[PDB]
Amino acid sequence: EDAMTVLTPLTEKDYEGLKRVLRSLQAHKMAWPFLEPVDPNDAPDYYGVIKEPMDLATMEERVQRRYYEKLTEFVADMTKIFDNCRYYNPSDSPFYQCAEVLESFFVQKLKGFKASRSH
Ligand SMILES: CCNC(=O)N1CCN(C(C)=O)CC1
Repeated sequence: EDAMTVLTPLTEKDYEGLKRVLRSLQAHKMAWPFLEPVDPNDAPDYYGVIKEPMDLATMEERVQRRYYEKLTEFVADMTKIFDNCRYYNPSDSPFYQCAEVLESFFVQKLKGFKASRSH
């Protein structure tokens, strides 16, 4: 991550772009496992092995409250969604697959966002 990712405070116009990124991932056909927090009745050990859970609804709450001060911090929470999934699930599970797909989409949208920031 370069000069501007780490450093640059997020402005109000930057926040309009982060909302748009987040809604694109929420609309993706492969987002379904990540839309809301993991239900412990589906995976009763999940919260004993994943130390820092994340999901897209918590990220939306944080975006609305202006939680994030730098782009790096938003990227960090998104990345955790995907890393948590690939650590918990085996490499041949549909959940692991979805993480693969959705992370590649995220990177495409994040590059779009960075390009838009300064011009
Ligand atoms: C839908 C229920 N199926 C499950 O076994 N899981 C596994 C853990 N998980 C994620 C997102 O990592 C979702 C819940």
